[PDB]
Amino acid sequence: NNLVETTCKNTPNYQLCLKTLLSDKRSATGDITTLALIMVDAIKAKANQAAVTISKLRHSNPPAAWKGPLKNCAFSYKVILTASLPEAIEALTKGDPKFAEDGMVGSSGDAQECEEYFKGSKSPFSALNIAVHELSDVGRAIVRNLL
Repeated sequence: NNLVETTCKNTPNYQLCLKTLLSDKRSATGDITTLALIMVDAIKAKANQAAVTISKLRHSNPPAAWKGPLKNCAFSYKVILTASLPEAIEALTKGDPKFAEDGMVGSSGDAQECEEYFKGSKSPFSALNIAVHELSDVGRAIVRNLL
């Protein structure tokens, strides 16, 4: 909480980091690694929401021009959920935190890539992509403490 405030101050979004960490009881007696793991779980929650939203859209007679965007978004979130985040959790838990930094850089970039497919047009789950990107950037910053 002092630790939580100090940690969050050294991220790109203080209040998002605060709200996210304090929502999890593990933060009260956390150390920095615990805080990074809480952050990874927050990213995972949003990424799963994104994946399900993509599936719904793909199965709901979407605009023809969203075919590629949604297919590539589906791939982007599959990378996040099956590779990037599991890698971060394992590395933080029992490995080299550099790989967790890799995973957050990956998720940050993958959410951004997904949003940019809709450039020029309405992005149907913009706020989710933005959340995954922003939370991943907060996670990168938290993990940097461990390097």
